[PDB]
Amino acid sequence: RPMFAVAVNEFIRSAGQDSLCGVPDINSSGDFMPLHIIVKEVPKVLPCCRRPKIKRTPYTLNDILDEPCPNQLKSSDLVTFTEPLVSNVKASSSIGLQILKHFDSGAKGSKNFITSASLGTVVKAETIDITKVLAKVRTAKAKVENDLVSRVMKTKRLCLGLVVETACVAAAGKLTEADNWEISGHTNANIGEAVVTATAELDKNLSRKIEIPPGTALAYSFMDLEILEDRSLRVSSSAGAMFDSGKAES
Amino acid sequence: RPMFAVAVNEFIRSAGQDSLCGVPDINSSGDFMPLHIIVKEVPKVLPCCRRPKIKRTPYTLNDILDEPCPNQLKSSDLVTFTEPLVSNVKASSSIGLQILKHFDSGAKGSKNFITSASLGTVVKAETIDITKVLAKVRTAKAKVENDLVSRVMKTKRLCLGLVVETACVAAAGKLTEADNWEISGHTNANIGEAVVTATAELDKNLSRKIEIPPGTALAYSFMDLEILEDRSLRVSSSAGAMFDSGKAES
Amino acid sequence: RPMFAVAVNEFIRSAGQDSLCGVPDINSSGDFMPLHIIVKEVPKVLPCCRRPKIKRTPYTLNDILDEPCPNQLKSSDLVTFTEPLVSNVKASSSIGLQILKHFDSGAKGSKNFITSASLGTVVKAETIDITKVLAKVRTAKAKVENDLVSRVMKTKRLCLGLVVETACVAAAGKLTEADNWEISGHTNANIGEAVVTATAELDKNLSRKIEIPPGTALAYSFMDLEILEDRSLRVSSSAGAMFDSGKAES
Amino acid sequence: RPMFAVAVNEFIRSAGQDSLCGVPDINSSGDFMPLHIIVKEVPKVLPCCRRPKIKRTPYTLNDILDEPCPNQLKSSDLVTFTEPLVSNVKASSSIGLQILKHFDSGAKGSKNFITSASLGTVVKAETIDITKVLAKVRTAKAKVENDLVSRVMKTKRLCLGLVVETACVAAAGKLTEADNWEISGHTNANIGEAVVTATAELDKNLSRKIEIPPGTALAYSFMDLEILEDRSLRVSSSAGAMFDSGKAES
Amino acid sequence: RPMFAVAVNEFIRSAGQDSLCGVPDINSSGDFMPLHIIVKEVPKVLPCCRRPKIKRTPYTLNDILDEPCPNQLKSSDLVTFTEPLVSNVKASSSIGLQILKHFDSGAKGSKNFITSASLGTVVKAETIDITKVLAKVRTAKAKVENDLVSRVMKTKRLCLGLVVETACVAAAGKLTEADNWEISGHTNANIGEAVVTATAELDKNLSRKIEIPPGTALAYSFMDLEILEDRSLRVSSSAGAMFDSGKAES
Repeated sequence: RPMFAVAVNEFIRSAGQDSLCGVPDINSSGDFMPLHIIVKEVPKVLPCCRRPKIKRTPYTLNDILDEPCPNQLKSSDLVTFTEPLVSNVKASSSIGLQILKHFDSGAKGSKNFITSASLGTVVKAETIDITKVLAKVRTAKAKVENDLVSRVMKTKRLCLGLVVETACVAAAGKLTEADNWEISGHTNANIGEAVVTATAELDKNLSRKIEIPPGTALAYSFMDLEILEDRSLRVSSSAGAMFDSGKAES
Repeated sequence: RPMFAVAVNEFIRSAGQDSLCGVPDINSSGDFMPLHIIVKEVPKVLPCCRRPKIKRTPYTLNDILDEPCPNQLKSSDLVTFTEPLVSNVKASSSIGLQILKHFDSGAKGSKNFITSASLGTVVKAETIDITKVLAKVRTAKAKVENDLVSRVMKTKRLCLGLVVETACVAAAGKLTEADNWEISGHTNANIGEAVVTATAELDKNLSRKIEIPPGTALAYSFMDLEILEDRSLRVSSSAGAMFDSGKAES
Repeated sequence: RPMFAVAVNEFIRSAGQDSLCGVPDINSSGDFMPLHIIVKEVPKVLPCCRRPKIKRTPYTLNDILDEPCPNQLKSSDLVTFTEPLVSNVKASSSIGLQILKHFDSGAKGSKNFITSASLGTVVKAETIDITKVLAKVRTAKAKVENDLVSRVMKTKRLCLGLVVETACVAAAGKLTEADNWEISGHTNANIGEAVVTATAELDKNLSRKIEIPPGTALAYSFMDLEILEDRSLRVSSSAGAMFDSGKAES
Repeated sequence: RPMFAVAVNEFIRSAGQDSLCGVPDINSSGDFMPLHIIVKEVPKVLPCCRRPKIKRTPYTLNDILDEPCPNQLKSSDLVTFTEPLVSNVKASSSIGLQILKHFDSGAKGSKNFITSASLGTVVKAETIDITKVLAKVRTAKAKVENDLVSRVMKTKRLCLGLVVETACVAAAGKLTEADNWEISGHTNANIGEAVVTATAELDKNLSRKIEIPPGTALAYSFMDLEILEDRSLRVSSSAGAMFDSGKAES
Repeated sequence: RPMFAVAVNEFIRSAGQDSLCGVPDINSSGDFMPLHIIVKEVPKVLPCCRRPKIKRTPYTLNDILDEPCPNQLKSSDLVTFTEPLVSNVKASSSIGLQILKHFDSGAKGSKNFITSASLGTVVKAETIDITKVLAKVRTAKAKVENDLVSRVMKTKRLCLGLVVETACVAAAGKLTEADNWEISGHTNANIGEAVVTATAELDKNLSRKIEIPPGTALAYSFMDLEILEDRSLRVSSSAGAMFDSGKAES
């Protein structure tokens, strides 16, 4: 592949290659704004070799917590792509096989792929003060009525994560892709009593152009949490990171 | 007046003539953003005939309260002045007095006053959800350490008010004023043994042009509060208004 | 006035002269959307001769009620002003007084006033089903915590009203006003030993042009309510009207 | 006025002068569709000389009745105004009064009023079968929970009416009005020691143009009802009319 | 008025001056189709000098009767207006009064009235066989549930009538009216110490053009009925007429 995923990967590579998680799709981009709860699932096969699985939830911190916390936000510029990211790929190949005067095959193929992404300006949105939010979380108990919290508490693989910063496009972003590929093949099987001559030509052309609106989220970072025996919540730091990017322990 | 005060009065008359309080000055405009505490003082002479006195304080709701409340905000367009407000005043007068052939005075005056105000677009900023803030306030106690709360509790004239909505200019606003006035007087006192001939001319020209930056507050509305015997706070409604504009009871 | 008030009066006269209440100001226009609680105060002097006083409150039906009710809305076209409402007033007068050869005064005045209002298309927004809302209200109790309800219950003048329909501009509305007036006066007092000749000329020019954004409310209608001894709420109909326009009983 | 009222009166005079009730305003036009409950109030002063008062209610027959009734409708053409109704009024007068050589007054006035109404095609909408609706009403009991029914039952002046047919514009209707009037007066009071010369000129110009959308109701007819001791409902006919136009008994 | 009433009177005079009743209005024209029940009320003051009052009802013969009757209809041409009925009236008058050299009044008036009615072709619709309908009516009992029948039975003034033939326009009918009238008056009252000169001119112009659709009823004839002690119905003939035109007995 999707153009949105390709553009997200390009952005995350160019800026914030570490401590940043890509957004799965445009539809679910809006669920990864700051102060949102997400669920993390361990690979269960190769935890140190495979990145975990991130699931969005329709909850905020104030909803998940019995005691509310301040939720004011602020935004500031992060990076600016002055010119569109342009990519061109052009391949062409030909194969010719001959077996005596009995077999003669000639194949050829070509492909032309063009991509352009214009992200404009990308800003970052985050809580005005994170220390106060963390303090209130640590001193606040989760909602007893909520079922998700209980599920995560009883299960061992599931973990909770609070999103703390999000990268969003300030203006409309344009994504354009063009594809043109062609195959031409020919086969000649000559035998003493049989002659076969086959030929096949085809070519496909595609073009997709979309425009994401302002405010679409691109990437995010989150901090882990831990449910106590009671509804109380605590913050957890793997080697003091306090910033999880959904990376394998390794 | 001051050009800022004149423009504030013009804006408040054109839009929101009721339930809106003008901003005293540009410097103190920034202290009347939403979720700010202000102090109201009764006239003490003609409370029903004179509007009360409003004093700004360097406190927010979360600071004044022991228990924090959600503080997220949102803004939306309110009004748009497509063309500048232009005002012209032009006065000219002349006086001539004669007493026989003994007194002869001739005076004249003129004045030209021009004003132009370009406010562009005005937006309104307010809490995303006011019901939650009100509930938390009612269930939350004020800061025991704070001295202002204790002062207001012990005094009877002082009242507390929480600012809930503010009108701010989206872009830079331009205020221009030009003044040109002139006085010319002449006096002739003729007496049998004395002749006095006096003349005086003067003229003053002034021009002031300023530009307020984006985000400057113009007007606000607030809701009253009441300190219980304890640090607890309650909301008070005069005839169920719940929106005080600093108006006399009448 | 105010241009907004003049335009609201013009609209309410042209369409919906009955069962419709004007909006006090642009700032408070947004508080009169459907399913909003308002407070009505009786004149207390001439209740049958004076229209009551309407106060806005920051509450919705679901907030004021312990038991929530459906709140979905729908909108449909109401009226369309194809061309701007244009008004012109032009007055000019002159006065001349003479008393023998001792007094001679000549005064003159002129005024030119132009108004233009372009409201575009006006739509009406209202609950999809009002019968369900009414049933749930009648079977639902108010919020015990809420102070406004208790105030209205204990007081006899105050009444509660639920807003059920609102008229809003679909697109931006333009209001333009121009004023030009002039006064020229002259006085001549001739006496045997005194001659006084005074003259005064002045003229004022004003122009105000504003643009209200789409969605601004213009007028509304509401239904009365009654607090039982308990938190229960009931609907009240004066002669079966069930649609109060803030009119005197007469 | 109002242009809508004038157009409604013109339509009701041209077609259906009997057994038809005008619509009070555009806003409340939508509440007089077929199968709607309305309340009728007697004059209480001169019942046989004054037409009663009609109040709209937010209820349908199925809502007001415990047992539902069929509610399907059908529409058919009623009348077609091929050309706009055009009206012109032009008045001009002058007065001259003279008393010897001591008083001399000259006044003059003029007025030009133009109206144009284009209603296009008017259709009539009514229940497909009214006999079935009447039978079910007679055999069905009203809603015990409903308060309006109880109010009408206990009161003697109030009566219930079911709307059975409505006239609505098929397409958009255009209403245009232009007014231009002028007054010019002059007064001359000549006395032996006093001369007064006053003059006053003014002129007002107005123009209002609106367009009602398709489906707007213009007029309606209704049938009376009667609440039994129980919730049962019955139909009532004054001299067997069964079609009430809100007319005095006379 | 009304043009429809004028056209109905013109048609009924030109054709079927006897045994035909005009239709009150376009809206109620559709209720006078064949096999419809109507109510007749006696004058109660001068029954032999005043024509009775006819009231429409929303009932058919099969609905009013417990036992159904055949109801098939048929239509055939009645009359054809090849050219529009055109009427012109033009009046003009002037009055001049003089009393010595003290009073002088001159008044004048004019009026021009034009009418055009194009009814096209008029057809007549009636039951295919009336003898069978009459026989079944005589042998059939009315609906006990129906209230109208009981009312007419208990009252002595009310009578029932079954409509048996109706005149309807085959195609669209066009009605046009133009009015132009003018008044000009002048008054001069000359007295030894007073002179009064008044003048007043006015003129009104109106034009109304409508088009009734095909199928609109114009006139009808009906036969009287009589409720027995039981629900049984009988036919009644005043001097064997069996065709009542709503005429006084005389």
